[PDB]
Amino acid sequence: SGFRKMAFPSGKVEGCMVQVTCGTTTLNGLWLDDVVYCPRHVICTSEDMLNPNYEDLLIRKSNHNFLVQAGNVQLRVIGHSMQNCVLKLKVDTANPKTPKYKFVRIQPGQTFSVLACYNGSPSGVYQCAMRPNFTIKGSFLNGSCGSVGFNIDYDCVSFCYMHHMELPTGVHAGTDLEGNFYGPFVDRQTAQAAGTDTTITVNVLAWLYAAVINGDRWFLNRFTTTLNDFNLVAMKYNYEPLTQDHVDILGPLSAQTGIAVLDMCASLKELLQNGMNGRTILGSALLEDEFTPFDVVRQCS
Amino acid sequence: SGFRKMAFPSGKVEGCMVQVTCGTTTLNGLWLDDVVYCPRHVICTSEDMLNPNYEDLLIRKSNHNFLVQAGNVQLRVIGHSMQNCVLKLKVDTANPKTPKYKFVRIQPGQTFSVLACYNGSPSGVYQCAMRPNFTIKGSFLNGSCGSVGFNIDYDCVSFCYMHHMELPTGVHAGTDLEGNFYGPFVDRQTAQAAGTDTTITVNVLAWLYAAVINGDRWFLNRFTTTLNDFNLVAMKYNYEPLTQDHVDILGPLSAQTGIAVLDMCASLKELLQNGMNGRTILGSALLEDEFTPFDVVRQCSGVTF
Ligand SMILES: *CCC(=O)N(C(=O)[C@@H]1CCOc2ccc(Cl)cc21)c1cncc2ccccc12
Ligand SMILES: *CCC(=O)N(C(=O)[C@@H]1CCOc2ccc(Cl)cc21)c1cncc2ccccc12
Ligand SMILES: [Ca+2]
Ligand SMILES: [Cl-]
Ligand SMILES: [Cl-]
Ligand SMILES: [Cl-]
Ligand SMILES: [Cl-]
Ligand SMILES: [Cl-]
Repeated sequence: SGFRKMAFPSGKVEGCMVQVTCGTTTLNGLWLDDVVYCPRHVICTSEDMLNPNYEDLLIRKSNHNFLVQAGNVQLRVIGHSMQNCVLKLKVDTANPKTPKYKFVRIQPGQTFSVLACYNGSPSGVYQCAMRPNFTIKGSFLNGSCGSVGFNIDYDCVSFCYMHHMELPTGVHAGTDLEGNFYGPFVDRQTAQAAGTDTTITVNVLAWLYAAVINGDRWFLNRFTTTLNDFNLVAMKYNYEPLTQDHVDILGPLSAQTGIAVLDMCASLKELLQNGMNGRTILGSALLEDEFTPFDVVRQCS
Repeated sequence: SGFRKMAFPSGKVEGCMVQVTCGTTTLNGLWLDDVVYCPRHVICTSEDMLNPNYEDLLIRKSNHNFLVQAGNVQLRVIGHSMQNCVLKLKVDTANPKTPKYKFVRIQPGQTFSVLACYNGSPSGVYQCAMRPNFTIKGSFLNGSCGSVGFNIDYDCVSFCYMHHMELPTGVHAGTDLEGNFYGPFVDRQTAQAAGTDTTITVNVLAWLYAAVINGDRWFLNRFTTTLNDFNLVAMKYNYEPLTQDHVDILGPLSAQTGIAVLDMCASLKELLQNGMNGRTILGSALLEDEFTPFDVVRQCSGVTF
């Protein structure tokens, strides 16, 4: 019993964290096989960041301009190339601690663990969700750039995020491991703002099912709703629309607890209407949206 | 910016997790040097748990009755002894991945990371606090016994907890790595209940400082309180007393934000007698007490391991 926000064991990722230096800029890199991946803005000065021409800045660099440090061992850079917003530094040594891995691009609502690093040294691990506005509500200071988000579903590390920047509201923006940003963001100091952040409805429903599995039933009601009526209400609370795909995703949890998805949708409608009235659901006074249907089945069952 | 419940990197501990089997019972073990540590109830059947005589159960077991498995390699048990509620299995191979470590017993209110394992395989890491009633609000299923709690001090892993059991309310009980339980619990299938819990006051204050560092300042007020007046109010709301030691420990955060500890206590006093009034602090509608003053400083300054 118990329901906690849990991150994946970070060991497989810690063995990949290296320090990358280019001139005066120092950030984190992901050393997999003989390649170190890091944000391409490592080649920029603060006076280049407004309108950087990365192709132009990179062509002026040689391998000896990149200092890669794995622990106390300096790695020799034998090549450098750019793929979208990620710099790929070819090194002379394959990482012996390279886990079984793949690069995955995730969708909003998906969750992942973040190993926050500074100077190639892991400092902490936390669990995150990709917000519907493509930002992550992380905990990142200056120097955390290059820290990665991942999932470890059996033996294989799926790298899904690389941290690049913090937006003026304190939220974070980054790319998949192929350097493509999540969201309408660019790696430049130009005025950028996240879209209105909404609640991940499917995740709140999943967490309400996790509450029923752990014994909590106070919020249940004898109502059902249509998918359309639910969405009209949920949208008024800044909740993401629930699609038929989301309803199908909640099927296993619906079958396990004996509560139809649209019946649980009516409980959610009521919770948004009344608040919790001094009660908690799984030790929380707010509706949690950073547990996917998959995380609920993995943690509870 | 950002404030998350963050656990220490679990890598140094993952390299120590092994599977321990005794008959039909299978749980997790901590392999450090040539010793595997695990709950002593691994020797018990479901009937033995009713009233176990662990010396009697242990004297009947030989080394080959314990199957230790490190990944896909079976470790040969060359000795077995018991220290309090922990079984120590001597093995023929020293763990090459043994980190720099020490065994520490923590005090209630102190926090640590838990590497939840099943069949010697780590499945997740989470942060938690030793509640003042000596339970941990963990996330543990059957087969999680032997999962450990730890902190990291630079390169040293301080093992502070080993999971043993779940109480009827869903909360968890375990021991330090010397087998001494945290709290008035025993390793036996019998009626046991946690005492009424309290809020870790110094940790709530630390989290209020973390909110201030992050730009959440609505709860700040012009007022201050005496340490004695604050405690009279805290006692009323099942909040742990704030000692002068706690006030000193919050000093660096008090200096960084420019808010005196007793100035922040008047905010906390108001939060108890008035609530949050529909507002949140760091995205939370409740006062968080599972971040110590050290966790706040560590997270907000970027300390690495
Ligand atoms: C690695 C630090 C860093 O670069 N951060 C930034 O957000 C940069 C600051 C200037 O603006 C900027 C524009 C584009 C890009 Cl891609 C990067 C930056 C950074 C990242 N995470 C958290 C941070 C907290 C505080 C300062 C800087 C942060
Ligand atoms: C590792 C499984 C286990 O033994 N757990 C227990 O709590 C035991 C169940 C029977 O009663 C009992 C009495 C005393 C002791 Cl020391 C242990 C037990 C176990 C541990 N954590 C979470 C669990 C969840 C569900 C079932 C069993 C759990
Ligand atoms: Ca191992
Ligand atoms: Cl681009
Ligand atoms: Cl609206
Ligand atoms: Cl909450
Ligand atoms: Cl919410
Ligand atoms: Cl108490």
